[PDB]
Amino acid sequence: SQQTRVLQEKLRKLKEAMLCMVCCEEEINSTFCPCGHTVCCESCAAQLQSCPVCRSRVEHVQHVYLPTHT
Amino acid sequence: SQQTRVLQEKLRKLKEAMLCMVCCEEEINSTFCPCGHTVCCESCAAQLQSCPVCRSRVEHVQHVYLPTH
Ligand SMILES: CC(=O)Nc1ccc(Nc2ccccc2)cc1
Ligand SMILES: [Zn+2]
Ligand SMILES: [Zn+2]
Ligand SMILES: [Zn+2]
Ligand SMILES: [Zn+2]
Repeated sequence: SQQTRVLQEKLRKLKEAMLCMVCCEEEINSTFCPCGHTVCCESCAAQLQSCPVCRSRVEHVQHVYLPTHT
Repeated sequence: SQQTRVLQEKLRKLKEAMLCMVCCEEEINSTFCPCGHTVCCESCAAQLQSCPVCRSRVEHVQHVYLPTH
């Protein structure tokens, strides 16, 4: 039904929000510290000097294990 | 249809996986450092000396800003 199409769209949007903001291909699994923005996969987070969201200096990257990881 | 029920269940499970594993009421927004397990809201994470997933000592809690929030 049309309700099935609405639910498919909600699911797709939630899944796309879990993907890296730089490569759009890999799941987010890394946090820029100390700001806390968690928006990249490990590879894209590795060479950024400043956070791509808030411009704060990246002192280090913390790996995150999330229950939504697939 | 039956597919509407199946999709409602998938959405419910994905939403529940984003909720705190301790209180089941608030969104996950905190990481136990250094282990990296990110399974609690800030209120439950503040009260745990050891990670509830791996039992490693919590040196500190890092707040996480996620796009799904
Ligand atoms: C099997 C056992 O004794 N404990 C155990 C170990 C790893 C996970 N993995 C995991 C948890 C939360 C978030 C992302 C991954 C869950 C439970
Ligand atoms: Zn990436
Ligand atoms: Zn930031
Ligand atoms: Zn909680
Ligand atoms: Zn842990």
